Amino acid sequence: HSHPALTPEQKKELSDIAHRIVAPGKGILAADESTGSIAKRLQSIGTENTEENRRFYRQLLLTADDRVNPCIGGVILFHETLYQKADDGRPFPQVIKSKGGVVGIKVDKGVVPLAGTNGETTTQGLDGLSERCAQYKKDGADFAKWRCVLKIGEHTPSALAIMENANVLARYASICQQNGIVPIVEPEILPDGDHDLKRCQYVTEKVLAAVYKALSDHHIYLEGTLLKPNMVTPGHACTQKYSHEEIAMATVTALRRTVPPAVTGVTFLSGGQSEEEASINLNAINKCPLLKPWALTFSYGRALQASALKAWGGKKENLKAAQEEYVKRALANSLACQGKYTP
Amino acid sequence: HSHPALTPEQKKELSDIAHRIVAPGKGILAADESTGSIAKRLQSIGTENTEENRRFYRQLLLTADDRVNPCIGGVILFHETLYQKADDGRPFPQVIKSKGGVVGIKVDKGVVPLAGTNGETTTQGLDGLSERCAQYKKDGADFAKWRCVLKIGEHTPSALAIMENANVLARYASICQQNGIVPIVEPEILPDGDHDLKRCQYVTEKVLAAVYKALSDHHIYLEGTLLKPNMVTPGHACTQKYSHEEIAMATVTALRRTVPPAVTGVTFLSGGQSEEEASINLNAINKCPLLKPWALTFSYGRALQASALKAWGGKKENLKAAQEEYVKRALANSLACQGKYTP
Amino acid sequence: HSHPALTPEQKKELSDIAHRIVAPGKGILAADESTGSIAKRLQSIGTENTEENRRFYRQLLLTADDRVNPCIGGVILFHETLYQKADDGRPFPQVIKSKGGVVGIKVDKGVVPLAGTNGETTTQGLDGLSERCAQYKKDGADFAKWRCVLKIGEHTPSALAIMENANVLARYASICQQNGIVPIVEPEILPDGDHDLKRCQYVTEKVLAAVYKALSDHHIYLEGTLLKPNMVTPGHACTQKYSHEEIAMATVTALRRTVPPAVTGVTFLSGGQSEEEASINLNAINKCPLLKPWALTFSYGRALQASALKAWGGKKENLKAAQEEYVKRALANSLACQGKYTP
Amino acid sequence: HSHPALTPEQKKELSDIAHRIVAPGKGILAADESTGSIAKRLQSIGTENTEENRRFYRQLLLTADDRVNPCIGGVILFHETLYQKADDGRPFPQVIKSKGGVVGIKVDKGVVPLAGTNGETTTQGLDGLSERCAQYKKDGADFAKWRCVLKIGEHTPSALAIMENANVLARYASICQQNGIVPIVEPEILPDGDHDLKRCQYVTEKVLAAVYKALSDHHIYLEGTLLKPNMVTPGHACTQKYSHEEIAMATVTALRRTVPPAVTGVTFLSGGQSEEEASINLNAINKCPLLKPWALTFSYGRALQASALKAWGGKKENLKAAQEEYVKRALANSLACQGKYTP
Repeated sequence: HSHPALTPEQKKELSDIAHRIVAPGKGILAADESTGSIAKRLQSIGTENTEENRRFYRQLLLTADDRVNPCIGGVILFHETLYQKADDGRPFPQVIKSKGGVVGIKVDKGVVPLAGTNGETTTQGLDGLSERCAQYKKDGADFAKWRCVLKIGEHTPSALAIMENANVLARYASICQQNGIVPIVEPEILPDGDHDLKRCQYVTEKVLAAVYKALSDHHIYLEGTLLKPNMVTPGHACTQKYSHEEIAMATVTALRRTVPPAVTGVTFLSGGQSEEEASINLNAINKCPLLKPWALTFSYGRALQASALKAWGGKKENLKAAQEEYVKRALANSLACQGKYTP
Repeated sequence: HSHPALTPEQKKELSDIAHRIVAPGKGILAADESTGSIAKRLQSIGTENTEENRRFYRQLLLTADDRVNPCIGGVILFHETLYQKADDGRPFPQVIKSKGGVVGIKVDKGVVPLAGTNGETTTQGLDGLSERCAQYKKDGADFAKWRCVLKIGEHTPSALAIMENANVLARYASICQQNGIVPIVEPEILPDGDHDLKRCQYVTEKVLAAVYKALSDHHIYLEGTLLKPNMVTPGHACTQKYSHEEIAMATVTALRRTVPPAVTGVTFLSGGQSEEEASINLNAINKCPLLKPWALTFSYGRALQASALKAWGGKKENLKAAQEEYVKRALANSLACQGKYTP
Repeated sequence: HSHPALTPEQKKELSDIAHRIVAPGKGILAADESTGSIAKRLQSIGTENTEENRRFYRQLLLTADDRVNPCIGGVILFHETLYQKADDGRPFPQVIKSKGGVVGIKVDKGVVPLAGTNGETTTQGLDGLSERCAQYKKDGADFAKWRCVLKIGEHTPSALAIMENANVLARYASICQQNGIVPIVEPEILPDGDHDLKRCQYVTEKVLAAVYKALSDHHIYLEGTLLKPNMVTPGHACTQKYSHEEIAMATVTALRRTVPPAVTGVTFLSGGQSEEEASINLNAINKCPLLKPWALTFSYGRALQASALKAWGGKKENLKAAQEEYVKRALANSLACQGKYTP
Repeated sequence: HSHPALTPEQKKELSDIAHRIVAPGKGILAADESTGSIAKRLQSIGTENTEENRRFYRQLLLTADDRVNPCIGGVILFHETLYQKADDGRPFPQVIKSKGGVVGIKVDKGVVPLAGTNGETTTQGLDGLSERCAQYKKDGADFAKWRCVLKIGEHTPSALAIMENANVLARYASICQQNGIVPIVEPEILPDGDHDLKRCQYVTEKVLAAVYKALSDHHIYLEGTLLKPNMVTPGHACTQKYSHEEIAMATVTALRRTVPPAVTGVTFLSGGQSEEEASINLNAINKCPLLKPWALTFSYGRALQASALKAWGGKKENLKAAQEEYVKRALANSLACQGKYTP
């Protein structure tokens, strides 16, 4: 017997937010880096990690030129960045919503190793999640993000890891959809190792199928859900070389065999690629001559901001130039969303 | 680790046959009625059930006018009809392939009641299936058909019935794809009882999701598979009345939430409807203003041939008129495939 | 491929602790009541809920006579009670270990309603659980407790609720076994409603089978795990009456059809029964003439302490008499562990 | 909601037959060899395979001395042997029931390779099984046998093979229990290759757990079911050497972690061992100092009859001596059932 999880108005908000995020030509900037990863990135660039430098760097990211207004539909933030204010006086969620963007927040509490596996981990962060999503919904967060990690090994991914990560993602998305927050499932598959297109495509099919079975099990309103997969790409130690067209064909085959078409949009990871390779691959994916009945766009953390961070270097007066650099990649990625990119 | 079930040439035959079957404007005639059901139908029309009458009736179905040549892409036969010859001397598979059609065969051995359930049955017919499909492949059968039955009850469909029927359908489709025969999965849901659009839509989602999970489990090449679902329609004793647009919206929602877009085409059942209601509903489904990234066509057993059987009556000299009647429905259903039908 | 979750020494501690807890004639006192439930219980008895009254009541429970030393193998505490000290100066974990008992702690963070179900809830409390169990392991907690809730309804327990609760229990037990803490799974089935012995026995089989499948999936070392089920008992509004022998037969049938015999012991709930009915039923269960290859004992929260709380009334000078009352039930329950109880 | 598969009288026959089969000190002779395997065995001994030689050899097996009357509780036959008569005039089922034995029949139709796996096969034989079991029940068959095959490889047994074989075994046992025939599940794991005690024990746990989950899913009355597993033994190419006590400890650990104690008895395979090694191992298993709450006995096809077949050689006049040889092993295996064997 059916007791509906959602009223039709709840489905209306989830569908409208998911359509406004993944709108044609728009993408996702992921400024959600935690203090450890951003500490590594500020230590590489050669500055001290303080709250002021992090706030100023996200100022450099967020208040860039109005040319990125038809580029970014939504920005993912850390928890701390929701309660930081810009030097103009405006809080960063209002900064995001003022230029048409949507506020999100990365909500997981890290990765926990699973017993008995070969280095396989699950994700943490389920306690207090309804109250926290209610609080973030009061502060203007309209979507969320959760990151599960899987690695390709000798006999990994085992069935235990895929089952547990799919069940956790479905539980998370149910809780987020209860509170009027569009969830984004991110089934990340680690690119480390040496494996061809074929095996990585294979485990991509198994992982995405288990995810969508668990989503059907937990009554998830799939019209208000976004998918964040990685492009099927060979391992870093894999010796074989492939054109970008084969990678695009393999991605669209791995999606067209799994993703049911009510899922509103597909946002890709960069996954340790270069700044240009991700845009080239996404432009290839948007040019693949099969029938792709959803939005195909980008959600790039490092691939948007890495070289702009390099051109910043920790000095304020370089800012505009660094900001200009960021805009460049954004504009390129916008063309990568519509297939009209050419390098 | 991946050991591929299919060579790329095997995928090439399966994809080419599935594309030739479900080709735009074409549909499926199901003349696959067994001796019991066709015995009931000949006893209703008032003639004796012999081999000659069955052969002559399928002669009346199969050698109709050439106007049905851009109508039927494929015909489903009983096992016996593959070894019957027409009075011209040509065997019925050659009759089908001569006018552009594709030969199929219904291969299941009936329904077996499941213990411990409330009148829920599974399907039979797995033994010797590789040899039988090899034999039918030698005789010109290029696709198959398997029919599982589920009924909506108080606490039915239980998880046991859906799991067992999905596993049996996946096992069947693996065996058929091994031998170069395009399988057609038919997840029939019984329209008996009293239940709204909502509950029947709900169990349609659960059943189709479990089916596609089991197909992903058994490495089924989904580009060479056809889907045969029923239209989500209220029960026969249900008191509420619905327009055809609501039924079309519910069907395309129940498909767009489940069917991955590499599945080549969707052929509907008639499911106890009238001869005109099925064409009206299919014309509505082809006019629904959502994105349907596959072929939507008909596979009508009774809805093509019932009134033509009535106009036959068991007398040979009425034949042409009866045949003319059949052509009428076929032409209508062809328009129901392209959305340009108007009654 | 097998990467062992546990070293053999880890299996040795888990097995030794589980054997010391469930040792023949010993049981579990559950003083783990949170502030809301114990607030209701102090408000029923007519005293104000303060930290001093709670500490003093658990003083009344814990420092009772030495006759309970061969009665209680282990005590379950709230988190707060681990950091309270007795008026002698000794902390309550040392009080427990001084008279032969083992310290436990209830670790879940409550129940969260599942979307789309009919009032079905999951359990919360997975974040930070490895660090918290490391901290409690430093403070002397050697076992844990987690409480999932399921209710018998019209079409409940659904498959979603049982699957999610089993996966959460297995994840919890893996985390606890990683840190050297013996987990106790508690699959509670709510006794509310009107349902016979038959349906409650049925859903007990389904729930326990799904739990043990999920435990086999997560590589749980079942020799170091305790099971905390409820006795299969009809609903509160059920009109049919049953002898205690039928309840004992149904419990031992529902366990002997599911529990694999390496699971070290089975501790029952009281589940809203009377103070005497639970002891009578446990004495019947220990007299059932089938082969029960594990320890069958009690884990009684209310059924040990309710009437002793009544004889306390909130006044200190009644203490000994109230404590004497507690000892009575404990002694009775000890006989209920060995089948030699007679009321 | 519960609709009981079995009336209590049906449970009474299944329990009584299962108790009479596995009765203390009794075992199973498996004369169920099909024409191919027995053709290989008659070709090794150097005689022509005819119906007369097969009938005469099973005469040599079945009408041996009355000292085997407290040895064999039941005999498994091929389908053909049920309709062969002895030269006295009595049919072989009456021969079996006259000396206290129970007639069984091997009912599967062979093994079929699974697509996409690495040499993994499922089992066949489900069609017409209710009618065939009704027919064999009329002829005196009171139990059955079904044989699924799994091999230990690099990345095998995969989850697909274990799931499919468990579902097929449960479906088979439901059908057999519907007709009043006690099923015997045989989850055979192939001993070929090189693998230690540890990995074979591991996959034994996974396989048996999946089997019992599928049996709980299909409402199987486990008091009327027998289990036929193999002893966990290293591979034929494995270099490490183990005492028989370690093999006995590993078997009883792999059973005590999985088998719920209502399953009436456990009958072992010989699995390519010597004639003496199987009896030594079973005598060790019956001497393992853990709590084994079921009957542990033998079901030996080759290990009972191989050397007796050797002492036959295809000549009639050697018969008695050959028969005497058979009795020897039987008597030894009877002691192997009670732990009082000493070689």
